[PDB]
Amino acid sequence: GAMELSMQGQLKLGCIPTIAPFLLCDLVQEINQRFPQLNLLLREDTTTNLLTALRHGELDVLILALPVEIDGMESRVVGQDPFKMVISRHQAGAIKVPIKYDDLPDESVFLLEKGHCLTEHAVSACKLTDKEKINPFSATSLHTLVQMVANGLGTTFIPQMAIDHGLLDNQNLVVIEPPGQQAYRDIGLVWRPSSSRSKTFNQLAEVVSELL
Amino acid sequence: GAMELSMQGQLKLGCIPTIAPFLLCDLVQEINQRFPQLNLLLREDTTTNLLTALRHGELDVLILALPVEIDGMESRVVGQDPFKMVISRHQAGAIKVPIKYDDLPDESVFLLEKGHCLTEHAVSACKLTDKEKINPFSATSLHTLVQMVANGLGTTFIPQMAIDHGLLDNQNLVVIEPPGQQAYRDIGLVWRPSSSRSKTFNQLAEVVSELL
Repeated sequence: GAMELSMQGQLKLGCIPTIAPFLLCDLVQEINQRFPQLNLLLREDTTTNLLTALRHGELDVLILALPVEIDGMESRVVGQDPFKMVISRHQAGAIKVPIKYDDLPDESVFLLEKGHCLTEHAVSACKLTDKEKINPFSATSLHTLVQMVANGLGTTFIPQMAIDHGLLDNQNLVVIEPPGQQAYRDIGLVWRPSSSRSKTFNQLAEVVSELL
Repeated sequence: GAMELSMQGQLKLGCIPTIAPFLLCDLVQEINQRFPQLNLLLREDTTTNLLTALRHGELDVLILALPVEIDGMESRVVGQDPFKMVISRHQAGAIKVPIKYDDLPDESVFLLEKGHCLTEHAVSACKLTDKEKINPFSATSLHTLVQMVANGLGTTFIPQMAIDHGLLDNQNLVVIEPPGQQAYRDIGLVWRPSSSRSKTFNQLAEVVSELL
């Protein structure tokens, strides 16, 4: 017979669509090795829906792009994800580098529809202020946005973690620096102040920081 | 001075989340070469929302997984997309091959939540009838579903076009045949009977058929 005898157990983690396909692959491989008893149940949803789930205790922690509206939550920025622009190789000549927005054709910049935070982050970080350059047809996923660019229709902003995870492979695209600073978005973990699992979230924040 | 002088112009195409990231990359590369004056504006959305947009004339044509409810629309099946199962390399020993569902642990099969048609197609084509094998935590995107499998939590069904497009790369997964037939989903194009662009859609159907 036999005697009866923070990074263990189950965690419910939410993440936005322009982060989840990319960073979470790396996170799972790391925690498999470093925290083998941590089971990560995963939710992908919009920033607004993730925040509602977090408030309602349906998720333990979020990985978000910041800044977004998170009043009352606790957050920790863990790294920076640069922005690039992309154009098709076949349109590379019709668009001059360095990019100057005023020299682009009207309606040549495609963007995700409002409610994708990639759009608010990229437009502000990359200082696109001339709305006449934005195509009126809004994209509804990062993959189909990039495919329209690959079809030669214009240009857009993409996060570095997508490039590093092969999103552009076999689509004959060229990667270009956007105007302004070296522009980027913050990545952060977000959780409830009343949670009893802050020790877990801070350990997870350290792991995520090393992936950026 | 100078005298004034079907696959040309603009097309609005909708596609479901478990097809769009994969097949549409191939489609754009092909049409760039073969139909260089065809501009493809792209929409990614749920089957139900795509059908509403199609009915309302907000999209010209859909690429769907079939069968789904498309009363009153015109459709053309263009190919078959096999299903596979996946498990993590680290759980490969705890799950025996050939897979028999009755030998899997209870709650070991993760599935996308209802409203993702991948679930209805895979469960029926791969003949999973024991609901006790399904984990109660529903996935909300194919990427995060696969990441939970990569974390060692269980198994799931994935479409071949995702495997062929690198979805499993660097996640240390093993690909296994599901039970039943060589199980698969149909892929098809769907449009309005009253459309004036049937010649375009049938040419597009031929191109898509060659990609499957």
